Amino acid sequence: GSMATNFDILKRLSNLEKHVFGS
Amino acid sequence: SMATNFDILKRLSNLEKHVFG
Amino acid sequence: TNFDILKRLSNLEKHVFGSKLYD
Repeated sequence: GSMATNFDILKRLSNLEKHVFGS
Repeated sequence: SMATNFDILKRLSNLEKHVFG
Repeated sequence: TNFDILKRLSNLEKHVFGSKLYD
């Protein structure tokens, strides 16, 4: 929804995953 | 809902603080 | 879509904080 758009949620989730699972 | 959205944002933001500091 | 987000958050949290002794 618009919250996810306005807060860049998918981008941020993806980056977290890269750090967490990449480590 | 605001509830779902607050949960998402709190959880995401806290993980960012933890992982990135 | 908010559900894919919630699922990914729960998975992240488990990976970071869950015990690695649990299969």
